[PDB]
Amino acid sequence: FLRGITPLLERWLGNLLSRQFEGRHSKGVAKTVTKQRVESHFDLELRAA
RNA sequence: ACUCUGGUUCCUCUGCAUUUAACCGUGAAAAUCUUUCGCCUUUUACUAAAGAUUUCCGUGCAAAGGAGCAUACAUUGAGUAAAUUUUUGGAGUCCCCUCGAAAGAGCGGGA
Ligand SMILES: [Mg+2]
Repeated sequence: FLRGITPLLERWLGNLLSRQFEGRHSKGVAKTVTKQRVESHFDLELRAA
């Protein structure tokens, strides 16, 4: 178990630490389109076209 | 006669471990993506199968450098040490006829 959880927590605790020290840069990351958000996204791209 | 090198043990770097039936691992994790099943008023954390990739705990060999211990020159690639029938301890010598200036050559002949 620990063999495989070691790199997973190394990444996760890295991400935890990095936003704890660097702050969270994530403003303007591309939000993806998902179940509820499809129908509003169709209306965006329709009205834009 | 030439150049070629001290044993061991350990550290670390570098390179290679794909023609896999199968196996660097007689052991066995986690993730991502794509798809298909089951949970479910959502997502996460999930179910349990396929396919494709990753990370992680490890493996082998070669080669180079260093560090500790006790100590030995040989030895690798290139290359050393029989008088009794079948070989290396003598069936060897000599003399006529032939062709040819020349010196050999005939299962030639003779002692
Ligand atoms: Mg919502």
